[PDB]
Amino acid sequence: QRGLTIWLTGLSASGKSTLAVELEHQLVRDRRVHAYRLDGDNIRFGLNKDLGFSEADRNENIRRIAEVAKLFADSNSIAITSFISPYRKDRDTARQLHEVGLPFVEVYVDVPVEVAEQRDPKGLYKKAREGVIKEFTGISAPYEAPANPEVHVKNYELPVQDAVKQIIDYLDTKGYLPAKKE
Amino acid sequence: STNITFHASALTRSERTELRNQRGLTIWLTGLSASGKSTLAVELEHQLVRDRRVHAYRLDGDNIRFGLNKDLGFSEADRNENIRRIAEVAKLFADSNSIAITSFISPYRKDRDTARQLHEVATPGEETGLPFVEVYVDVPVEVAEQRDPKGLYKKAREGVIKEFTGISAPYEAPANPEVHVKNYELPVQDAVKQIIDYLDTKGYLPAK
Ligand SMILES: Nc1ncnc2c1ncn2[C@@H]1O[C@H](COP(=O)(O)OP(=O)(O)O)[C@@H](O)[C@H]1O
Ligand SMILES: Nc1ncnc2c1ncn2[C@@H]1O[C@H](COP(=O)(O)OS(=O)(=O)O)[C@@H](O)[C@H]1O
Ligand SMILES: Nc1ncnc2c1ncn2[C@@H]1O[C@H](COP(=O)(O)OS(=O)(=O)O)[C@@H](O)[C@H]1O
Repeated sequence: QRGLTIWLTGLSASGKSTLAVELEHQLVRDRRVHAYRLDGDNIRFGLNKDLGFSEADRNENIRRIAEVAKLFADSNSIAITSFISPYRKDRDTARQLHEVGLPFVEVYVDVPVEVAEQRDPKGLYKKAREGVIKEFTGISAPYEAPANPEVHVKNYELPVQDAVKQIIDYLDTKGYLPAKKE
Repeated sequence: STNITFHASALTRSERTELRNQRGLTIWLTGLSASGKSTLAVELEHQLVRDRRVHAYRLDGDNIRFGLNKDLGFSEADRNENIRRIAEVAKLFADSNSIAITSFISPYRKDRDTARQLHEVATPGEETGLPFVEVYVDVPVEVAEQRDPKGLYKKAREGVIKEFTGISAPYEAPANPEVHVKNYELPVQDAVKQIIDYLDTKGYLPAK
């Protein structure tokens, strides 16, 4: 198995983690590959527990996550990352770290702010509108959309399985996965 | 939720091994510069992958200190942070169901204890932590000094490299490591056998 990184980027509540979970599930079970998810839960309370949400801390959050994803890819696993990663320069630095190589598949999990705001599972968009949370991506901090993602998922009014199929189909056009199991 | 040890749990041997073998573990090598940690790690990975068919990945200065930890030096605070970050990365590999093998001096007992604790804790939502096997790769400093192609000990004694472990900074020897290897006047394969034999007493590996 050749490793690679599948880098999800998009607004808070765009559906990145949900997509990552289903993607990992299909990859492991249907293609028999090794995959591991890096997300807020296993990174921001551990390796990056010293970081907040200032621009500088987000630059460092992503810098570290990209180096860790590269280690997983180097280990021959598929690293699936699910972080807002709002700054294009940091995503490009992450891509270069891999390519200079290991494949880096950037997946833009795209929903308009309106859709994420109506989901608002943890009520953070409402807090951001009220000024309780400062510098909140999409409301009071920037989201720099990817210019050239390998996969662009219009992730609204869309079954998670259709979104995952879109990603797996892309990986197959590049031959990154073993043939599907019978 | 409140954690307890496997001993305190009353789970049987088959139950303990089944539960702790659901994911991976970390083999944490500690010892002086040039004590032989990375050498043992390469041979250990070779035997584990070859003879036992398990997945393992090595973390060492070459893949950590010029990437993730390129922002850190050798001050005490930077070594505390170097080890904290490595421990968290090794934990991710163990969580991913690989054997993480680390080869860092990790001179401070408090940092090795922090590394152990973050692995061993059963965090909310998981029922068990991840095993952490500390291996003291022990050689006298005189032996490490005879394994110094880059002359780091020489530079340390000359004052070119400040606070160098074993010469001008301390190495806090592990008091209770899982495995204590006296890695001199002993071929590497023998040291590795000592480590693998220990792993087998815990049942962490597929049958020989
Ligand atoms: N395709 C989808 N359609 C509608 N809701 C979704 C979809 N995918 C995820 N969600 C919902 O949106 C919320 C945010 O999803 P999540 O995966 O946690 O987002 P993110 O990781 O981008 O912050 C959740 O309540 C989730 O169940
Ligand atoms: N100011 C904030 N901006 C964006 N997300 C925030 C903020 N404060 C808390 N969060 C929470 O943290 C998650 C984003 O964390 P990351 O993906 O790690 O962000 S990133 O910008 O540094 O990539 C959101 O989904 C939300 O749960
Ligand atoms: N002051 C120093 N003390 C010990 N090793 C040093 C020092 N400066 C450079 N090194 C080099 O860095 C290696 C030790 O790096 P680490 O294992 O990452 O150290 S640790 O103390 O922070 O765990 C040594 O093998 C040596 O090549």
